[PDB]
Amino acid sequence: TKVVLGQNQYGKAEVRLVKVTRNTARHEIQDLNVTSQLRGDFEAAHTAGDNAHVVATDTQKNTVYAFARDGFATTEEFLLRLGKHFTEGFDWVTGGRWAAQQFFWDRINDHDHAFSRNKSEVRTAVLEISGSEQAIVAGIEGLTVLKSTGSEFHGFPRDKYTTLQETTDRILATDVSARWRYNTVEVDFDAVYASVRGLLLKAFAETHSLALQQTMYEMGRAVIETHPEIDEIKMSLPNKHHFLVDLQPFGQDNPNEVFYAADRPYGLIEATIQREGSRADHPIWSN
Amino acid sequence: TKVVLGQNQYGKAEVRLVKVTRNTARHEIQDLNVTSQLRGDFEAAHTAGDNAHVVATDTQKNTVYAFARDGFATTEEFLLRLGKHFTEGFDWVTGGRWAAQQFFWDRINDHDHAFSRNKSEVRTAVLEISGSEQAIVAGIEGLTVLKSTGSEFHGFPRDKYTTLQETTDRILATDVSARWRYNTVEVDFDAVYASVRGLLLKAFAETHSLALQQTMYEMGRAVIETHPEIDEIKMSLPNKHHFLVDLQPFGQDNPNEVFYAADRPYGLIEATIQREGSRADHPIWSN
Amino acid sequence: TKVVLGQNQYGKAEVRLVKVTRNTARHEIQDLNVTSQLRGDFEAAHTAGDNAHVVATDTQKNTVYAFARDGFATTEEFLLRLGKHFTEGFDWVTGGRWAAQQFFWDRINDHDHAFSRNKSEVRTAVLEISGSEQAIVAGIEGLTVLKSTGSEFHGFPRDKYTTLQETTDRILATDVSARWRYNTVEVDFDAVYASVRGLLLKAFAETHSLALQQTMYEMGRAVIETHPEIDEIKMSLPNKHHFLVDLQPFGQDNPNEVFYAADRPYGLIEATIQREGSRADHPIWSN
Amino acid sequence: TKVVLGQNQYGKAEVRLVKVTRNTARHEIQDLNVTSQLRGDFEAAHTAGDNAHVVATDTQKNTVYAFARDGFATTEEFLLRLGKHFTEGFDWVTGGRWAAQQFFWDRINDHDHAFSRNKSEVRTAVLEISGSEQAIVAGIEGLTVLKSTGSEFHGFPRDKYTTLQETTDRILATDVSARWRYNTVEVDFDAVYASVRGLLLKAFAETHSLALQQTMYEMGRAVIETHPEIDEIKMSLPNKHHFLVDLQPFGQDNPNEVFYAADRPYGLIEATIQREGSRADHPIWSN
Ligand SMILES: O=c1[nH]c(=O)c2nn[nH]c2[nH]1
Ligand SMILES: O=c1[nH]c(=O)c2nn[nH]c2[nH]1
Ligand SMILES: O=c1[nH]c(=O)c2nn[nH]c2[nH]1
Ligand SMILES: O=c1[nH]c(=O)c2nn[nH]c2[nH]1
Repeated sequence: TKVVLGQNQYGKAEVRLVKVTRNTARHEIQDLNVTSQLRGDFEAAHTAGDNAHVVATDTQKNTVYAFARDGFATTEEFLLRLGKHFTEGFDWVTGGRWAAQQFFWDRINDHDHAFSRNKSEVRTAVLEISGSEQAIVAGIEGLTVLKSTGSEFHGFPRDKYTTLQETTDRILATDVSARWRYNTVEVDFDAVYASVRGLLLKAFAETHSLALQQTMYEMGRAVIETHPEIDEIKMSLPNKHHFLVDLQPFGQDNPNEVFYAADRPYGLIEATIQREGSRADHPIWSN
Repeated sequence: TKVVLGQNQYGKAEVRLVKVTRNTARHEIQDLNVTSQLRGDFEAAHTAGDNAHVVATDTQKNTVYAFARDGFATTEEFLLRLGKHFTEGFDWVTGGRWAAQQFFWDRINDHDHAFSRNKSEVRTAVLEISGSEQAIVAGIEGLTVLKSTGSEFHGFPRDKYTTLQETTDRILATDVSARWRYNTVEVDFDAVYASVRGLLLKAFAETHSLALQQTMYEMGRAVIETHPEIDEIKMSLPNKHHFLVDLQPFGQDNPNEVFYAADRPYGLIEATIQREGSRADHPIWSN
Repeated sequence: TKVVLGQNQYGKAEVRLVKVTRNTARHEIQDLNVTSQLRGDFEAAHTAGDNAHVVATDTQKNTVYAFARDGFATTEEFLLRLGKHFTEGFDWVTGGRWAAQQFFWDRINDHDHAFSRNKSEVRTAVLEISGSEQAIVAGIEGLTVLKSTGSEFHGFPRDKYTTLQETTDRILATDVSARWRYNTVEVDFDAVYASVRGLLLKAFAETHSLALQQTMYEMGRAVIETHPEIDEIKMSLPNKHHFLVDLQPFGQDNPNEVFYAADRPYGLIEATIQREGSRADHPIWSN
Repeated sequence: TKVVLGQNQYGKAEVRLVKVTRNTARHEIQDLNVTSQLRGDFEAAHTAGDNAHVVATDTQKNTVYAFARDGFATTEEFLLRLGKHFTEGFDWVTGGRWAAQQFFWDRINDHDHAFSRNKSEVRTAVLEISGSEQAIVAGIEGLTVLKSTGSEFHGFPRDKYTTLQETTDRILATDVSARWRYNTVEVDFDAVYASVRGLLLKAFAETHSLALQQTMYEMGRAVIETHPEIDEIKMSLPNKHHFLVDLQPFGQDNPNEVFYAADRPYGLIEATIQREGSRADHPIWSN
């Protein structure tokens, strides 16, 4: 009967940007996929078609490239400039969400302006501004890792639908997807990302696993303990199954050597590892 | 300081199920992509690696196939059965999230047991249980639509970054991605899905659009006004830009006929249309 | 010692074109993904960097839109016009390959200028010109089909590595990818495409299958037998495995009802069905 | 006219294999995506549904895992064993096509049994046996490269549809996809792959490009000149357009710094660089 406009946001999504730094003969590359969305009073825009407040998505796009011209130290700095620009520049704009993916490049044999793409991981950054407060969630994804041993899984409940055999030696493979919320913008974003990444890899590799849930916890723990600027870290880890193939039918044995890597289904272990006391329901996770 | 385990869930994702109903010569096909994750007391599993509370992801998988044997009338019904089984079947399991995608099939010339997949859209359903609380969200996705005319965009702000030219005749294309929350479990899930689908399509086509935002408001308004069982509908619509090519350099005009369909970037207009007085932020939207 | 430039071709790939026909209120849509590549004398371009013979890929792109202004009856007519233009327009250009994917759209409730995308199949066309001769291969792909019964596979040899069990009732699912070469350009492209599509569906559905190889064969024979303008048809059909799940461990039987749809690996059955006495090594299949 | 069965092949595609070598504490990882198809007399299987000659695809799959148990020095060596097995093992099987994608892994901090995926490239191998002949084509793909300068494109023809402007400084970006055919199986497969790779990257980075065509020619020539065992190298290089954004409308210049990385369309420059007098139509290039 009575309809009302609820939460809403709009902008330009996936603006691919490449910024070359060449004031010297030693060129640098910054490759981003930027998304800009504004929040505020767009009541008339939706219910009436009154675009008076609608800052064109096309215009948000231009702004991205226009700002890019000036250069940026980090992806987070670039995003902070955009968010500040749209919120302060417009009355009806009370905040928004600004995200970006960062793609890495490696010099080809230390060449000054020749590079090859490093596709082993993708860095993420998300800025959400709400009136007077703002927040930044950095992250990493697409980083596949695997232990060929040093992992077991047993002691789990056995109901009438349970057929999984316990084991003390299996492969543990997953795709590292983690995002951590900063409790301050005053952060050396590049140094932290590098450190967090190292901590994640280290924890995953050195922890004798009794379960993916356990490994993820240790991973989240190493980060929280190391960076005070980080309140919480959320991770989503798929248990990419590697089934030890049965070779007895062929007169052979399989001493944990030959595996079949199945695509689907896969186990999905997810959890938030937070700092005691820190918030437990930040609006930035609402997306 | 002190590290703590916050929110967390685990289970089996993307279990591909195909249920054939063949008690009669007229076979029926049900195609699903099912994901099952449990919520509860998994503290020890994460902190100490004690899996006494860890119902194997493999077991959740086996349960889906086992329960499929008995058949099911609707996707939502199927998910409801799994949710209650796990929550009730284990005391440390206080809830969870069970979602699925439903893929459609059409008979090959009305053949009794020969079909071809209809890929024009994908139906979704998500069930979330929190103690005694049960919430279901159904939706549609991958349904691309386009208006060759009956769409305009003008009256928007113009700053030093605005280049977009006002227009009273342009193409409006998008991928319909919608999800609505049911306020009751007693719903004719299939009838309502078809209805809502028709309402979204009808509103998209018939509304003389003055902005994607307006078309979306009308699409949702139609849904709420028609279905008492729905408290809100969320839509994420990309403005898939079709650029009218400039052929004047070659001496030809382009009477809104020849277009270049860009991939990225694209505008992304999102909004929530709800029944007045309905809950503002149900937890199911957090996932 | 002596390095040589062999086969080569270049151009613009994936030019997304949308042509709206609106001489009346009843609008029509033509959606294409065009790829144009030229062949001829480009020796100097590769060996010396002399671009005098290089009709820019950008130019080929502009040419697609420019020609699009005049409209076209079919996708094949459009490709024929392009190839002709590039081969006759440039002395050193002696040939090329012009391909296109055609995307289908359906009217939203018979609306005059609002449509929804039909993603159940994709039509393709390829034109190859070599000197004074030209050949056209049309096709369909992405059309997924499945028989819930009417399929068996037994009588295969057995060796020490064989474990597959015989069957007289299984699911037979595949993705229809078919490409047929015309032996003349004087063809009703649209009607033949609709016909072939129909013949492939009917043969797949009605043939009681003793193997995917046998089914694919009947599908090809029907095409060759029905259309004189077709010298040969090639098909690539994956055997999309649907494993009848073993429910015995859970105290249940599975009367051919519950299946697991595995992604990989999959059987891949391919063959060429030709008219007796027709070329078997046509260049168009090489590229 | 009468219908006939032309060229044909069948087998199991994309069998995902992971071979862990753990005779010592220093584990090794081989990760492949294998496809095996057979060629020979399968007339009866297609025309009659007589499967006596049909070595089950499931069986081909089993053989892959069984052979993997014995380990293999290289991907090529692995395909050769499979190929000889099926051709020599069955009188009616006269040949076939075996292919594989090899995925790379790097140790985590030189850890003995923990690794992370190097997704920056994918190695490929294809074996085709025709009687006693064994043809091997090795290749690389997914290797994205870019030059921020040292690339120009001018001197091209300006026909009635040419608007592209001449330039002496632009970004040159592509996805290195290359495949080279060995004239002998007596090859240190791993060493040549590393060399070839090095050669392709070097020629790309170090050549002052006057056109993608020129760059590609030098890449291929360096390979043909360096390795006597390679008869030819084919390359398919997309010109991934990075458009220098026009910021003048915003009162700023853009000294080759701010770019827009467009997805489609894109230039596609392909060519074959061979040893003078070598075969130019090897069957292996048709699949
Ligand atoms: O690490 C694991 N966690 C789980 O929850 C699980 N279920 N099956 N195997 C498993 N492995
Ligand atoms: O419908 C539209 N809404 C927007 O917000 C927008 N921005 N540019 N074009 C647009 N079109
Ligand atoms: O390197 C290039 N080769 C081409 O053929 C071309 N066409 N446009 N730009 C181009 N760049
Ligand atoms: O139809 C089939 N064809 C084959 O070649 C095969 N191999 N295993 N199962 C099979 N089924």
